[PDB]
Amino acid sequence: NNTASWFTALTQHGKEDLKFPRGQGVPINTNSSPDDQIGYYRRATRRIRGGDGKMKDLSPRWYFYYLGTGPEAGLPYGANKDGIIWVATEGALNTPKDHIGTRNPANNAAIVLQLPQGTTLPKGFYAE
Repeated sequence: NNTASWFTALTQHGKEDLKFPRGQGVPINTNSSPDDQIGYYRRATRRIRGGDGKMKDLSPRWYFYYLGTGPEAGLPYGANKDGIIWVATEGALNTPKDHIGTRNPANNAAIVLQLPQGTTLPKGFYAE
C-alpha cells in the first residue's frame, strides 16, 4: 500500500492483451533520463455487482512501472507472466530504476500518461 504507478492508466476495450511494437510504449517523464526508459504495464481487473445480482467485468486497466520497481519489481525484462507486458525505448539500460521507484499517493498525484509523438496505441486501448 502507499505504492502506485507514477502514471494514469490505459483502458482495454478489446479482448487482446496490451502490446507495443519494440521501441514504443514508455510514458513521457521529464524527471527521468534516456537510460531510465524501460519497464512493464501490469493489468488491473475490476468487477461490480450488476442489477441482476451477478458480477459485471469492467474494462481492464494497464499501469506502467519502471523496470525493477512496482508489484513485479523482481521480474527481469521479457519475463513471461499473464497481466505483464514489457516496453523499452532503444538504448534504455537493462538496470533496475530504484532511484525512480514508485509513487506515494499521499505525496504526489499521478503524472498524466502521454506517449511520444508517432506512437501507436493498439486497437481498443485509450489513455483515460
